[PDB]
Amino acid sequence: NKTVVVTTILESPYVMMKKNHEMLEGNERYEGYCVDLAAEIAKHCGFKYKLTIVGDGKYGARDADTKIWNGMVGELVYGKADIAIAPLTITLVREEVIDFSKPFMSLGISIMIKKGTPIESAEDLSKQTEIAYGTLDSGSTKEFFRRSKIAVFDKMWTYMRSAEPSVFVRTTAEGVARVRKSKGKYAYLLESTMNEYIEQRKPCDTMKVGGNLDSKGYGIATPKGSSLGNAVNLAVLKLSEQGLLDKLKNKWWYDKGEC
Amino acid sequence: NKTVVVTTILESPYVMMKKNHEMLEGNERYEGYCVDLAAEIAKHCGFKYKLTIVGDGKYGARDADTKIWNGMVGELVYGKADIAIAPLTITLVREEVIDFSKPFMSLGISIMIKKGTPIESAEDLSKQTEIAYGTLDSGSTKEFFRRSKIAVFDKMWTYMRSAEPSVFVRTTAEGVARVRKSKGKYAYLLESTMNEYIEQRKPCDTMKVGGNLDSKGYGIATPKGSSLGNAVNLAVLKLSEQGLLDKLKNKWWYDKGEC
Ligand SMILES: CCN(Cc1cc(=O)n2nc(C)sc2n1)c1ccccc1
Ligand SMILES: N[C@@H](CCC(=O)O)C(=O)O
Ligand SMILES: N[C@@H](CCC(=O)O)C(=O)O
Ligand SMILES: C[As](C)(=O)[O-]
Ligand SMILES: [Zn+2]
Ligand SMILES: [Zn+2]
Ligand SMILES: [Zn+2]
Ligand SMILES: [Zn+2]
Repeated sequence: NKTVVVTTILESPYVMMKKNHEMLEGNERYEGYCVDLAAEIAKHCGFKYKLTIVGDGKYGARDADTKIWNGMVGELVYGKADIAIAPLTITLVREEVIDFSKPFMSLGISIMIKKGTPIESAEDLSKQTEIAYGTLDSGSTKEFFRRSKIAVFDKMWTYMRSAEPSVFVRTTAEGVARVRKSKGKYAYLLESTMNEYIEQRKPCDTMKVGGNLDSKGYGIATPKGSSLGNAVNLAVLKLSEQGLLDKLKNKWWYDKGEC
Repeated sequence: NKTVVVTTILESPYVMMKKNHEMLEGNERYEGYCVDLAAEIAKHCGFKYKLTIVGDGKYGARDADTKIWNGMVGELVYGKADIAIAPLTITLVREEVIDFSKPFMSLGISIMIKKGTPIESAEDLSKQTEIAYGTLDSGSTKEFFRRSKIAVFDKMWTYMRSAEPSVFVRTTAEGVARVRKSKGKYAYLLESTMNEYIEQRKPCDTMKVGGNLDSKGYGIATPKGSSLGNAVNLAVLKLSEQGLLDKLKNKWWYDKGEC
C-alpha cells in the first residue's frame, strides 16, 4: 500500500498557498477547492496521498513535432504522478491518453472584461480591432480556438495566433492583471469558473459578459488503465449526489466573496 | 458485424413519433434530439442500429425486494439491448451496474408550476400543504428525494412518500398534464431540460421557477464491460467539441419554440 502522488496546479481558488505555509508541512501547506476535494476523494477511496504542484506550472498539451506532453497530463502520461486533482478540462485528445472521472464541476469558455468595456459577446470581439484578446497558453481554451470550425471562433483564432505582441499569457493571474491594467483595451478568454471567481474578488473591476462559448467539465484524471480510476469515478458521483460539490463551490467562490 | 439494439424512451423532444409514423418503418418512425444523436454516434463508431422503445416505458430503478432492474437500465443489465441512447441520468447506483459515456447534456432537478402559482423555490413547497407536488416514478428524480440528507429535500420526500392520493406519475406527460389541469394546486418536480422544453410549447401555461436543485448529466449507457463503450465515449467528446451537441439542443428546444 503506497502513498498516492497527486499532481495539481496553483490556480485560485482550487489550490493556493496558505498564508503560513512556511511553518506547515506536506498537504497542510495548501488550501482550496481541490485541496478539500482531494481529502474527500482519498477518504472515500481509502488511500493516503501527497499533494504535489506540477513542475512546469502547466495544464497539459502535446508539443507538435516533439510530441511530448507537458503539464499535469504529462506527469500522468510519463508516470510521475498517480492522479490529477485540479481544474483539468475533459477533452477528447486528453481522454485518448489518460482516464477521466465523470465531471466534478461544469464550465464553459467565457469572456472577462474590465468593467465598462464595450463588449457583450464573442461576435463583438470578432467584429472589432480596438480591444485585444487572448487565452492561457498550453490549455484547453487555446486548443478550442485552434480547432474550431465555427466562423466567429475561427475569426478570433486567426486574429489571436498572429497578434503582436502575443495576446497569450502564461498563467490565469497574468491574464487578469492584463485585463485590469489595460484600461479596457484587453479582454481575456478563460473558463467561466475562474471568471466567476475573479468577479468576486477585490478590486471588483472585472466581469463575465455574454454566454459561454462551449459546455464541458473538469474531471479527476488517472493514467490510462489505472486501478484507481473506478473507485475515484464512483467517489465523484457519490460526492455529487450528497451535495458536497455544491457546498465546496459555495465555500470557495461565494461565501467569502469580496464584492 | 451485428446490428446494434438501441433502447430508448418516448420522451419529448428526445424521441418522438413523427406525425406520419404509421406509414414509416424502423428507425424512420422516430425523430428528436436522441434520434439525431444516435445517428451521429453510429456514424462515428461505424455501426448499424435499430431503435427500440423500452418495453415498460421506464428509465430504470431496482426493485427493493427482488433486486431486479426495470426500464432501460434493466434492458442493458439483462442483455436485451446493446446501448441506451436517451435522457438517461448518470447516477452512482446505475454506474455500479452499467457504463456511461461522458455526459452529452447537463440538467438539474427543477420545479414546474402552472403560471401564477405562489411558489418560487423548493423551500417554498416544503413549507406548505395547499399545493401538492410529486415526481416521475422509476427515475433519478424520485431517488434523489428518497436518498437526500438535505433538510428541505428530506422534508419534501417525507411528504411525497406518504402523500395520498399519490403525487407520483408514470410518465413526464402525465406529470405535465396534472400541472396543467390542477389550477395551480399541483407542482411537478422534473429535470430542467424537460421543464425548459415544455415551457416553450403551447399552450404556454407552465413555467420553470427557482434554480435547479442539483447538477448532473445524461450519458449514453452500455452494459458493463461492453466493447462499444470506449468508442461511444470518444464519440460523445468529439461531438461535444465539434459543437454538434449545441446545434442539436438549439434545433429541438428553441428553434422549435412556440411561446
Ligand atoms: C459537473 C456536473 N455535471 C454536468 C455536466 C458536466 C459536463 O462536463 N458536461 N459536458 C457536456 C457536453 S454536458 C455536461 N454536464 C455532471 C456531473 C457528473 C456526471 C454528469 C454531469
Ligand atoms: N482548465 C484548462 C486550463 C484553463 C484554460 O485553458 O482556460 C485546461 O485543462 O487546460
Ligand atoms: N432522466 C431521468 C428520468 C426523469 C426524472 O426522473 O425526472 C432518469 O434517467 O431516471
Ligand atoms: C467517508 As465521510 C461521510 O467521513 O466523508
Ligand atoms: Zn509563500
Ligand atoms: Zn465524505
Ligand atoms: Zn459528426
Ligand atoms: Zn427522510
